[PDB]
Amino acid sequence: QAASVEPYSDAAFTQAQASGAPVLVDVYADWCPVCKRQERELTPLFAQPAQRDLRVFKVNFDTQKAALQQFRVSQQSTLILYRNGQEVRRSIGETSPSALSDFLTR
Repeated sequence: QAASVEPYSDAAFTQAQASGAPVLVDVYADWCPVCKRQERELTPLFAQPAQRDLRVFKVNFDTQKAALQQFRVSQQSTLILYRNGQEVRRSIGETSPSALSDFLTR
């Protein structure tokens, strides 16, 4: 009953949606422009009241290689929050109104 984060765990991304609970995904890189520029918005963008009851797993391109190599993902800024087994919102490539819009639905 206190958040829930998983360091690079593609196997969790599915378990989070198959549980019908609030879980958002956030990919990061060694030093990408997204994770480097988002580090400043990580405060307000993650200060929401629903950010406490909303799980967040941080996956790295070093672990999701099979994902970026299979889906051709040359960037770590994907986002997808499932609410009770339903896709709320999603956005890739730095923050955006479509990426945070998922927080309004937890």
